[PDB]
Amino acid sequence: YTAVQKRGSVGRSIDVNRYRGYDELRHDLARMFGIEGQLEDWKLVYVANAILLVGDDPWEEFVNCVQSIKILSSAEV
Repeated sequence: YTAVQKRGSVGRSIDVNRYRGYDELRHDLARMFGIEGQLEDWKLVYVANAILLVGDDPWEEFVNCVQSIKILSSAEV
């Protein structure tokens, strides 16, 4: 299972394989942190220890590589 953290919010743990792909994951995470509809452009990043943007890799490699997920503000990057 995989930590997701967002500053000022209590963190959550998800099992990424419960998703078909990135579109399901963005929605579900947006809802969970009471920011519905604000993750289509706030950055959704994950960590391999380099920090990368979620969505570039193939899904299948992503689920096998991801250790942590964060939701970063424009200000935290």
